Amino acid sequence: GSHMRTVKVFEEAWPLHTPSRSEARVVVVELEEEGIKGTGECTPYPRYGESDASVMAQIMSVVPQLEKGLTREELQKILPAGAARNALDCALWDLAARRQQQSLADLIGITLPETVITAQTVVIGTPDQMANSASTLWQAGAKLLKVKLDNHLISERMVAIRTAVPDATLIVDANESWRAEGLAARCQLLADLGVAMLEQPLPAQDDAALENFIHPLPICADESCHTRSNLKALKGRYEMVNIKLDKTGGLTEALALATEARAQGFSLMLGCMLCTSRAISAALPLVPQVSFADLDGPTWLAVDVEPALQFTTGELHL
Repeated sequence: GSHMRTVKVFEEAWPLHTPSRSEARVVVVELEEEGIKGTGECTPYPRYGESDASVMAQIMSVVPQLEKGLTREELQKILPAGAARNALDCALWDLAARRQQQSLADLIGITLPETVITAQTVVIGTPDQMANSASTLWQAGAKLLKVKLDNHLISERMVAIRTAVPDATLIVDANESWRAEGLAARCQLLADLGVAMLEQPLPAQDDAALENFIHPLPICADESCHTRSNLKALKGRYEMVNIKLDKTGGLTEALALATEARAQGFSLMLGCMLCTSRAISAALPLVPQVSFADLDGPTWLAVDVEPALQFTTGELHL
């Protein structure tokens, strides 16, 4: 009635710098409230049963309701949390801000700093290789390093890295590759090296062992954390939750998750999937609430949208 809109849904596979496999697949949704366009992007999460086809179908399914004026509050009850709702929720926020000639940040009413520290990835390799990489990235300006680890050479790798960048803030993404057996001693080693945080060491569907020992360092939930709904399960297993719009299904849930998570004593982290600047921009409003920001997804793409956000080693310039 009072708000009629047009919806455009299209799929985009952006090439990556180096071998998603060779491309970041995203789904874009453009809304039009007469003259004003609202754009929302999302990245179907394979690990949660989504594909571009799967997510596009969910969006179409609600196109009719989007044209009669579906608000953000109404959208939360129609679609479940996931990439589809994320594109729509973000598209609606973009539209609601442009229709007031304001930046997403001002609409919400939060202040964005001029520079944001983003985690630089130190990929798996021999202790020596990981140490050299950490040193070079530290020299280039990265204050926060995200060390990727599997189940091998955990001690030497972390030792060689810390010795190389004694002043660097380090966080470890074990990415569900670690096991219950010996998990405590390992966390203890990360603590001996001043590791600020350990991320999702165990599989989301088998992380009970995290309640069997006093955590020597904060341990963050990633795959185990989607929406406020998991907060109960997480209590007693994790100190921090990694918030991602594709998992919360939009900025609206992300915001409520931040508030709700804090209230329960959880520390926050802001993550992202492989995406274009459009997705990072949509997440920025959360930056002032998180301990760590891992938003360099766009830098993994050969090219980005135009205009794009400015990224330098370890930094996001706003």
